[PDB]
Amino acid sequence: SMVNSFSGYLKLTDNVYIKNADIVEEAKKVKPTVVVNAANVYLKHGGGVAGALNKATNNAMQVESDDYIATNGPLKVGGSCVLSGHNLAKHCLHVVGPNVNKGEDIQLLKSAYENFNQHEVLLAPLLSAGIFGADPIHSLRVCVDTVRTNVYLAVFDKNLYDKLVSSFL
Ligand SMILES: O=C(O)[C@@H]1CCC[C@@H]1c1cccc2[nH]ncc12
Repeated sequence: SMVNSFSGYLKLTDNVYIKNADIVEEAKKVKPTVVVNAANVYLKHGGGVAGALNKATNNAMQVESDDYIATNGPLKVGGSCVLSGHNLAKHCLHVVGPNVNKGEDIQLLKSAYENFNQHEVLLAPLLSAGIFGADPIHSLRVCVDTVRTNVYLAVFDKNLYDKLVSSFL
């Protein structure tokens, strides 16, 4: 009964909010209906956000994900799937942003964010940021220009959070 209890976010637009927070700790506190994972097409949750979310589930997310890939095959870059949220959320929306460190087309970042519009409210990281190699300022731009549903962005590093907020407007 205290689900989606987001607290302390700064409003960027009518529907995009941001906080300097650890997304795993935020998921455990606010009990969101949906937490977004920064996934790859094989749902191999090794590093960055995906490795942290999987570790918090004691590898249950990876076991479920490997079964999903055995049944369905890999996702597309820009695509997503809904799986269990385990101890983090009702659901995990695994979204595949382009990985610039693999030379993937940054133009697929808009298609990746469009997955968010299928959910009324989400706790999310910035897609294609961090270990995926895209400029986080650009990822925030594409997020605010694409997502229309209510998205709560968790940015771990205070210094990156300050750069994103300070430069947004
Ligand atoms: O080699 C990698 O980068 C990892 C290791 C496990 C397989 C995975 C992978 C293979 C091919 C394409 C990929 N795109 N995002 C991940 C990915």
